[PDB]
Amino acid sequence: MDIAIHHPWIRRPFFPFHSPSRLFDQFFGEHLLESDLFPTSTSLSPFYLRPPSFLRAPSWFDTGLSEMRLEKDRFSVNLDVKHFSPEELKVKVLGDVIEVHGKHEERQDEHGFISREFHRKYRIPADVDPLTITSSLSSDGVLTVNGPRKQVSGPERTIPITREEKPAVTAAPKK
Amino acid sequence: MDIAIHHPWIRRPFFPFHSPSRLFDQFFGEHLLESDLFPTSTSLSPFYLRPPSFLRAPSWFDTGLSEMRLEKDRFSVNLDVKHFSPEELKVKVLGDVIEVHGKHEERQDEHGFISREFHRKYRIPADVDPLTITSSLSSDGVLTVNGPRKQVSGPERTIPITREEKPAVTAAPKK
Amino acid sequence: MDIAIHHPWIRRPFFPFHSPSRLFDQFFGEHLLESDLFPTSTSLSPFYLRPPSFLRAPSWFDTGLSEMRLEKDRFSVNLDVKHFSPEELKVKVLGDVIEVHGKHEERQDEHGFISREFHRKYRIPADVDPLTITSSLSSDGVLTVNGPRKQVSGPERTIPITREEKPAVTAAPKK
Amino acid sequence: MDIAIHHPWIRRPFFPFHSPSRLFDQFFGEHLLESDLFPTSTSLSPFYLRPPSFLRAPSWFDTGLSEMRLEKDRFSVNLDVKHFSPEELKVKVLGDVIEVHGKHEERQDEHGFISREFHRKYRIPADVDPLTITSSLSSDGVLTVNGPRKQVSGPERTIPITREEKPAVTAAPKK
Amino acid sequence: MDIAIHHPWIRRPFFPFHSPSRLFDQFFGEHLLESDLFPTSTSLSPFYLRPPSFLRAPSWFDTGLSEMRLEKDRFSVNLDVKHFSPEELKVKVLGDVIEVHGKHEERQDEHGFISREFHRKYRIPADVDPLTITSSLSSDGVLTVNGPRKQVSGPERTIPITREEKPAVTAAPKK
Amino acid sequence: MDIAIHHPWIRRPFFPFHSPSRLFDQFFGEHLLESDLFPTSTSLSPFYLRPPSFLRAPSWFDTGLSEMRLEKDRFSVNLDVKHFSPEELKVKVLGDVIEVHGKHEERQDEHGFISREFHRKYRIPADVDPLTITSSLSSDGVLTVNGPRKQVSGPERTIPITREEKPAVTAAPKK
Amino acid sequence: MDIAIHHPWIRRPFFPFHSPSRLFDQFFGEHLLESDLFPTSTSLSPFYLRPPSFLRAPSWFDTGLSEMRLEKDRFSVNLDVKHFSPEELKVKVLGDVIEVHGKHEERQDEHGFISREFHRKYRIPADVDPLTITSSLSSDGVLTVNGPRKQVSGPERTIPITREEKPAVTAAPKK
Amino acid sequence: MDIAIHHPWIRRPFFPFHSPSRLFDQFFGEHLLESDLFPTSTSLSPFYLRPPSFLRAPSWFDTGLSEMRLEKDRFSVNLDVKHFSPEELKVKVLGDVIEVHGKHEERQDEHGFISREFHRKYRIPADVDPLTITSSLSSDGVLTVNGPRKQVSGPERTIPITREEKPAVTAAPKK
Amino acid sequence: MDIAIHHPWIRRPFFPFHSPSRLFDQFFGEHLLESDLFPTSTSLSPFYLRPPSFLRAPSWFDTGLSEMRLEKDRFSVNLDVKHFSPEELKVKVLGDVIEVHGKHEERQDEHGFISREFHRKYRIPADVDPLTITSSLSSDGVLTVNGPRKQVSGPERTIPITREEKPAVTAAPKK
Amino acid sequence: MDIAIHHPWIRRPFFPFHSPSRLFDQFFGEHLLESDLFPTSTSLSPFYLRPPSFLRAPS
Amino acid sequence: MDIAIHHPWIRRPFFPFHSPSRLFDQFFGEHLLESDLFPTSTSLSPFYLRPPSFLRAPSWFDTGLSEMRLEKDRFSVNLDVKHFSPEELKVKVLGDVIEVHGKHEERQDEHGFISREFHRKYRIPADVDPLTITSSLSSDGVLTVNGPRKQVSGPERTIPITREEKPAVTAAPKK
Amino acid sequence: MDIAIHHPWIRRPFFPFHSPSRLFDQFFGEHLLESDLFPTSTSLSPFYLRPPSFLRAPSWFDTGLSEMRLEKDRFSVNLDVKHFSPEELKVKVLGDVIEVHGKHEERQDEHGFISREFHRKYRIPADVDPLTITSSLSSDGVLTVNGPRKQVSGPERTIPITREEKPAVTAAPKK
Repeated sequence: MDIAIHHPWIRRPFFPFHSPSRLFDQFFGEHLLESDLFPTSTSLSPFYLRPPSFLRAPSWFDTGLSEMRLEKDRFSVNLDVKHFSPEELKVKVLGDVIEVHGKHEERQDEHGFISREFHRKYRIPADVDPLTITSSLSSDGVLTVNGPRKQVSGPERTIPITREEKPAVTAAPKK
Repeated sequence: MDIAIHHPWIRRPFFPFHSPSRLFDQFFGEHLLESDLFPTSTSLSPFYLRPPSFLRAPSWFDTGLSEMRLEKDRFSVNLDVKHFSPEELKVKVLGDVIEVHGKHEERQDEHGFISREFHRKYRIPADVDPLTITSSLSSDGVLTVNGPRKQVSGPERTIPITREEKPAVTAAPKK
Repeated sequence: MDIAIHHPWIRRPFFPFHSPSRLFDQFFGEHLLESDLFPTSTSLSPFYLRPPSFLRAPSWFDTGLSEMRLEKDRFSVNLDVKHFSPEELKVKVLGDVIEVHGKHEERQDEHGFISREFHRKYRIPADVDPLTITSSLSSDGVLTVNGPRKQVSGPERTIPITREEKPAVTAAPKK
Repeated sequence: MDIAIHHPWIRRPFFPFHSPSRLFDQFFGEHLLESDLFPTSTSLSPFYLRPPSFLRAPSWFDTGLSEMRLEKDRFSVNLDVKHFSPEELKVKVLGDVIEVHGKHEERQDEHGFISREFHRKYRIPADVDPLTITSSLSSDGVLTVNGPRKQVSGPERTIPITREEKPAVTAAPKK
Repeated sequence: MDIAIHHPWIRRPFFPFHSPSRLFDQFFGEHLLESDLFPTSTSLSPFYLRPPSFLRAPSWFDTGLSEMRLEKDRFSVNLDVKHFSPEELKVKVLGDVIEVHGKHEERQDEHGFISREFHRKYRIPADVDPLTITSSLSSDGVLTVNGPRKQVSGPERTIPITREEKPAVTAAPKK
Repeated sequence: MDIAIHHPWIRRPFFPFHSPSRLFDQFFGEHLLESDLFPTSTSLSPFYLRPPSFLRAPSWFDTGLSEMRLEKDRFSVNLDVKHFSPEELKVKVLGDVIEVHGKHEERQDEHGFISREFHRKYRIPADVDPLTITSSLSSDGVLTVNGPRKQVSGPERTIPITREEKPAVTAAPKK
Repeated sequence: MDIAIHHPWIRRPFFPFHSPSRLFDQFFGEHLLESDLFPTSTSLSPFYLRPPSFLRAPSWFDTGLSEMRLEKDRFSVNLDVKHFSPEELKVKVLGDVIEVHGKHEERQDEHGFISREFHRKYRIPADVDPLTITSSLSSDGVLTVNGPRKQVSGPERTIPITREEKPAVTAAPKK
Repeated sequence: MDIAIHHPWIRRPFFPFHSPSRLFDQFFGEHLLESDLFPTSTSLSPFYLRPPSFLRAPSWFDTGLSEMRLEKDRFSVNLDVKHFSPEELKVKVLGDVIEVHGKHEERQDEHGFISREFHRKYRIPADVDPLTITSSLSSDGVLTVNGPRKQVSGPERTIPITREEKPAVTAAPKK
Repeated sequence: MDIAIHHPWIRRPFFPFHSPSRLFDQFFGEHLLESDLFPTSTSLSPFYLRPPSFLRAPSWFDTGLSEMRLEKDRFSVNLDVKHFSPEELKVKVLGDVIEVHGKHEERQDEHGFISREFHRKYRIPADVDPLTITSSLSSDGVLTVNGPRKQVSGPERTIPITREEKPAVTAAPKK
Repeated sequence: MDIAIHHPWIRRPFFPFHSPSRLFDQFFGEHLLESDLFPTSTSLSPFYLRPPSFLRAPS
Repeated sequence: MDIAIHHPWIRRPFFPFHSPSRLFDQFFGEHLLESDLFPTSTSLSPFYLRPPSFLRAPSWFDTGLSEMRLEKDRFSVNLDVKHFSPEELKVKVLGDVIEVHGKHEERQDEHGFISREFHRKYRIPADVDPLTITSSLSSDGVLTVNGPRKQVSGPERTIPITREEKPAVTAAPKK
Repeated sequence: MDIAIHHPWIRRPFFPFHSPSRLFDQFFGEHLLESDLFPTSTSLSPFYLRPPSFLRAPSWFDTGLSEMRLEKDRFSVNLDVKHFSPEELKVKVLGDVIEVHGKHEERQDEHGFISREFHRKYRIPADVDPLTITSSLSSDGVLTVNGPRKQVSGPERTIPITREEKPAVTAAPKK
């Protein structure tokens, strides 16, 4: 990371984008925090944020959409368990996440027994609904979770706590 | 002060008071300087500095009041000189400050003479006016600075001189 | 450069100018860049930069008139070649810059020949025009460039390049 | 820290106490360890440590008393559970510590259920005796622990184990 | 040396010995120096020093004994000279130290002569006495120092000179 | 660790052993890795490693043997439980490791009960076989694990995994 | 470049690719230098370097081929000059590199004339041969270099000089 | 010793001498140590060492010869003593080294006597042989050591001791 | 102060002055100290110092003159006191220094009185003589100091004391 | 070519007499030239010429 | 450099030369500059410099002579061009320096032509005079420059400009 | 030695002693070396060094005298040996230094014999002359060295060898 090369070079194809306020992360952060309080006469927004764009005719907004749903219908998803494991399989419908845990010993040796296991992790919210979504097992291991759908999920960890106006602290000189 | 403890800790209860503009001392300082020039349609105030408060209903303003006057009426006031010192006492009325300096030798030893002294320092502007405040002495030392009242005082040292439009300076490289 | 003297002293005859926006070079720089795009209802100005002045009655603007032309009329300029050098002189009219290069050997020694040279550099835009401005030589060396005038010039090197909307660069941690 | 101020100042109102043996923590520590072995001819002492005092007439001894017992009598303390939680409450009598854990959902919303909880922590040794102290619950949640008393407790963590006559270790130069 | 391991560990099996006076080398050193002057009321002592022991019933004293003599009687020690060297051997009785130096060339080669040598160093004070102890040589080299015995010796170098009451010397500040 | 003494001294008695290939740990390590793949026409070895020996006549090989078995026959090992604890003892045969855990309270005080415990840890592979080795308890606590034997064991942690042929990584200059 | 992360992580995926001789660049470099002298009994080699591969069945050799020729046939390449520039174009056949330099002013303004230029850089050795390859221009600017082909080229700068087997130097200690 | 000049310049004429094995002092040192043990099938060698040479036809070997003898026959060497000193001269034949020490006072002053001395140091092995080589003196000081010859000598100090195969040392971590 | 620029540059236009004796301040200082003792055969000198000059024909000397007197006559200087202050003015004739101190309150406000003051400092030796020079005041404040003159003054502080024949000190090694 | 070693090490011994100018061998040289070409102590020694000049006072 | 050896050792064979004035380069440099101005009654001198010699009888002077001319007469020097190259040769008489540049291709290969070139560099001033010295070529390449001689030359670069009486520079404290 | 006190204070009493030539040790050293060669027209001196004195009337010179002789006559010095030691005494007349070494055992103990010894060291050149001075012993130990005298001596080590004439040494840059 030659500071005498990478610094002036990584700033070369940046000019036409520069002048975006030395405090861009806070400037726009405030405007996005204002529209996140009350529907500010906009076409509403789950979290649409007005970003700096070169587009002159249209107004672009940062959104998701392609991160929740996509291509689905009535459906009847099927889990994968190549080899049957009726008693050695456990299907779990934890919310909008369908998983299958089947382990069967099909390979055998002298004094060593091999055990294969198939584990599927389906995070399909627009395909699963804990209530109606059920499960049907076959004799070959072919698991099939049938049922309607329509919904979005996704476990994240973005919950800033504390900071709530009023309280404060203080200090004093020392060393 | 453990920088790895006091810093993140002293910055905890501060949450509800955070986001007070990184330049709070200058930002509000300018607004207070603007209202200190001409009575800006305010309820008239010597130095009502509008500070950041959590009060939603009422508007708070920084003021004095409880640092000038309090409980006074007509009065006569009385200095303290337990032991008489008619010729050895000097009462001074320096403005809104009444003081008494009386020293009398009441205790005596072999070759050592003891001398007691009573010195009172009164900073009562609300009940002292050098122009009309007199002094009366008793035969026991009881001093009484009778007279009218009503006034405010207090010697401070806040007079930032210099800087007054159109100066100009300069400099040059060095090594 | 006693930092404990020159710093607090140089910051003395500057108070009356102080508080001129810690970012004065960028603040006004933006306002000057805005008026440099389209004639903003001003009295029209190639580069009239509204600067901070103490003048309360009139509005001052940074000019440049006294750096183009001044005292000219409709005559002929005369180059200097005290000693004749008809064949040894070359007059060049490079734009608004009239120059003369004449070298003649008038002083002679034993085995050493002295050669004097007269070189004039005239940057008179309001007096020269490569088209009409001609040149007439005398028998004594007196060169005289005759012709009309009226024009402004001056070779400078202030042409910032690049920085054209739509770039973008990036980087990453290092060690 | 102002080592050139706090050091000589924090040692100012300390003179009249100075000369307390540079090794005060060990000197007196030995005398207190001697009286902690065998009941030395004194008015006994649970841990009364003869400290350096200015009292000339009486002899002061560091003691507790006001850290075990205070104001108690034939009682029947009662825990606090404003809202009834018969099946949702658990009273625990862990030694001289009476605690109550009751949680009941009294506030309800659309799809969110609120649950309040009352938890009391009583460390009353002179009021509790796990052997006899019982508990009686009311229909409103008013828990009442009835029974005799008289006792002292308090969980601490001061138990030095190592060191026990006849050890010996060794070492040698290194680099 | 692992100051963060060997230090706290080398101080582990040492606690039961700890508190042996930070100045143990000087404290006891003084008491041993006092009993080294005049035969203090004791069972006498060549250099018996009362050391800190865990023995409660008996009183231990640091002594020698097993460093002077041991198992001896009317003797006639014999030196070792496997091969005869009557003219090439020199026996020396330097105090309580009997030594033998015999060198004989028994091995021969082409142009190289080998010479074997036997050197014994006997520091037997309880077996030797310069006066009486004589020497007798055999024809095979068997040397035999005959004579009585009883005596103690041992060349050491512990003679701390200097410091002898009333000296006087000083210095002064410098830089 | 005087590097100016220990270094040249610890390299003195190494003199006649020096020159053992500066990369002895890798040189021989390779030859031992080659014989650890396929029985290389040797007298069959479990892990015999040809080490640098001074023996000229015989060829020495690093071996174990005295770290697996020693002196056994048919046996019927006996555990130790001085005091009976039929209900308070638990014998465990975890592989080739026989252990006994018996705790009985034989000593009693006023309000304090003493409990002694006997725990044996036997790692005898050539004496134990979990499949056949049983356990018999006596009325005095004398435990006796009877049964055949012959076997080798020993829990170690030497399993350097991964190095799955065909990997490779990459990097680049930084700062 | 976290040396405590990248280093161990840039050597992990390297895992089974290691053991390639700490001096791989010199070891193989010598074997490649030996086969570069005399055509060693092989299927010849322009510069085929036997590299370390995991291929067990076949023997891989570092080669070029796809860096000289590819898809060519009896041709007549055509240069690009969208707008005609008969007198303002210069075709140059510098070896196996065909280039065209044509500049024509098609766009005109008030006092500013625009001039477009088309410059092609062809490095086709298997398509060009200075001798036969000629050029034909059209009236629209369409240049066409016709002629046979078959050849390989490529200007590189890999020519180490000196190391004239048979020299010498020395030098001496200094400071 | 400009490291940025002498280093790359001193290795410059070393150009064609490079690649002499980074461990040339040890590599060849082993081969020379192997031929120094048993007379390996060669034209023998007093200490000839096969060195790296550019000679292609002949094989060069590091030898001495011109460091032992050179031009001698029967001879009768003569020492130098310009002025006679029969009684004041001492001739010494220490092996293959003939020396003469003669001092005579020929110059005299007032109270100071001058004494000249002639000392010759002859290290002629091929000319001297302690046994037969005698000495003859003349009346003028001309010394003459007559006798046969033929021999080689030269006192050096190259005798590496110790490394008596079969030692070993050890150490341990410290700090 | 670029030492790599200002140093060689500040020494550039100094060459034609260089070689002025590295100890010019002491060399000439001695010659000037010699002519300051006894009136050496010259045109005398109050303090004329022969400096290094380029003047070849005339001899230049460092003089004063223009720092004592200039253009004066009989005269009768006048002080300045725009507004009359008969009782509020004090004229002081301290040697060759005439000063006037007059303060009069001409401007008045509500409760604030303004007082103007005129203070002149005349250091005219060739115009003042304490003895004769008197003062005359007018009714408008016009002060006039009349009287003769002729003399020079000027209070400076250049009096090096000590270094009074034969002193001597001493020292010694320390650390 | 130790520019960061010899350079500051050679200008060090010059300091005892370094401060005036960068050129010390031409002013004192010409100053002695105009003083040596003049009969000082001894007497006589001339020879010159005279070309056209613009100077009126000198020549 | 062994400052502790080379410094005291180098200063050994220099004592008998010592005391040559710590400023020898400037002391003598001044005396040589004085004799370089006007013929100082010496036996003339091109640049003879009186150096410090040990010769007591004669006076030595640093001179050249053996660096201008040596052994010449009145002949014709001849350049060297082994193989004829009339059309491909260029003789240049640049002052007192005669040079020849002839290149002829005599060796030929398959597709490679070898070209030999002979270049002589003669700096003979006492043998060359551009005015008269001519050149004559032979049919074999034998070039012969004929003509008189007698002259001295030698291109050097010793022209220290600047410094010329009457300069002066200045500076000031900085930081 | 506080450099901020001792330095300016140790140079204070040096005030009028200064100006003794910064190179006083060399300046006068040369003048003293000149008068040490040939007897320069003076009152003759052995080593009289004209030093800087404040004496105006007389001329002082550094001299010895009081360091060679003082008060002597015919004389017959006598050594001291309180107790007779005829056979146990040795008188040595080493030049102008008379010494006596007598040791006699006069004090006796049990097994310890005390021995007294008297050793005189006389460095009297003006009283001793090895040639004539003899020695006469008495029966009580009174030694008496009788004889004439008149002479000067004194062993010193001031012989600076080396620093001859014409040596020559050199060096070169390094790093």
